[PDB]
Amino acid sequence: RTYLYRGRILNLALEGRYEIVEHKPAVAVIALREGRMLFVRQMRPAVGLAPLEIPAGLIEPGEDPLEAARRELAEETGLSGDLTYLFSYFVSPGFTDEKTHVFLAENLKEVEADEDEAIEVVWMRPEEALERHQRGEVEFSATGLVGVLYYHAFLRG
Amino acid sequence: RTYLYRGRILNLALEGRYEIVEHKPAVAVIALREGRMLFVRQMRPAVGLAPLEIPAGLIEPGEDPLEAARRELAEETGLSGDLTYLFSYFVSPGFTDEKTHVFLAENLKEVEADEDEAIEVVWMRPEEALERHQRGEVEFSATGLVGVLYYHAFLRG
Ligand SMILES: Nc1ncnc2c1ncn2[C@@H]1O[C@H](COP(=O)(O)OP(=O)(O)OC[C@H]2O[C@H](O)[C@H](O)[C@@H]2O)[C@@H](O)[C@H]1O
Ligand SMILES: Nc1ncnc2c1ncn2[C@@H]1O[C@H](COP(=O)(O)OP(=O)(O)OC[C@H]2O[C@H](O)[C@H](O)[C@@H]2O)[C@@H](O)[C@H]1O
Repeated sequence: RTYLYRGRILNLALEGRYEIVEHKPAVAVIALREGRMLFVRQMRPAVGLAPLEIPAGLIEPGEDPLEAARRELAEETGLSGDLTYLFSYFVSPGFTDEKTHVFLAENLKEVEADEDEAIEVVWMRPEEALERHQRGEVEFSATGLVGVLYYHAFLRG
Repeated sequence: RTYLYRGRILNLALEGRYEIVEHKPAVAVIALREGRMLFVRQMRPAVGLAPLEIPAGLIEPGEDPLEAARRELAEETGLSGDLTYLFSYFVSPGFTDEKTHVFLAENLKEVEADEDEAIEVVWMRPEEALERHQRGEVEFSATGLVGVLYYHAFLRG
């Protein structure tokens, strides 16, 4: 593996014929409350739009997935809760090693009453999010879709 | 946006402080038959392992998502069917613009009876795939997890 670029959140490498993008692991948090799922939106320069995502972030040096999940939920929404590890997935194993760990957040509590408004909190019924996407009103990130699908599969009971 | 690298399947660009990876759009096909979902595995150099995925590929010049989905299913399994567009998602909007279009494949038929064995066809019950992942026996790609979650949510009926 030869390196063409070493950066902030990623490294571009070449492994023979394969173009590989090394990337820090990430976490995502699925939170449901009274029928509404906690979605978030922020302008994403990579796509030039703000897709419907769920609280997510990169794992910091020294912390594990669980700790990153707790911190992410807190920084984005000022909330904490009972977190349970659900599953993990490689975002696109064909070119990047980015791995995402997904957690479920229950019994949410306020720990902080973001002042910069960098992240838009969008509480919405998953059925409504799916409906809007099917209509072409909003785009989904992998985490947003996973949250929607996970809800319909196991959280209606 | 300034370019640091222009390659085969991706381009590495810099947009101020943001590191952006431009990538060709992709498709994924969810196929269920008698309780089993059509999963596939292939060694992925980016991760050094073969995660559990569903038939997927990059859209070729001149074709749309539907055509790419049909071709991908055919090349990987020698099968064709009634395809229905389900939804789309950005694999990781924080750094890449890769967008994946997901389709459902029904009433599968054999059109070709891959000789190189580059892709391993793994027919498996989604409940079993989820179980194995929870046990740490196999890793999921975003497409594999989406297929599993989609099944549990809408295909058990
Ligand atoms: N990292 C890479 N760099 C250069 N060429 C590559 C790479 N990965 C695959 N290829 C080449 O591109 C061609 C195939 O692209 P697609 O087969 O159509 O396939 P694929 O890699 O299967 O899947 C697309 C989607 O699923 C995965 O999540 C992947 O990350 C992508 O988003 C192949 O001949 C192969 O030679
Ligand atoms: N493309 C980028 N290049 C450089 N720095 C970036 C980029 N995107 C975000 N950052 C910086 O990295 C820091 C934050 O990383 P995380 O906030 O933790 O966040 P995030 O981008 O939200 O989400 C992680 C996961 O969700 C998305 O699918 C994303 O693609 C990633 O997989 C921020 O201060 C921001 O300045």
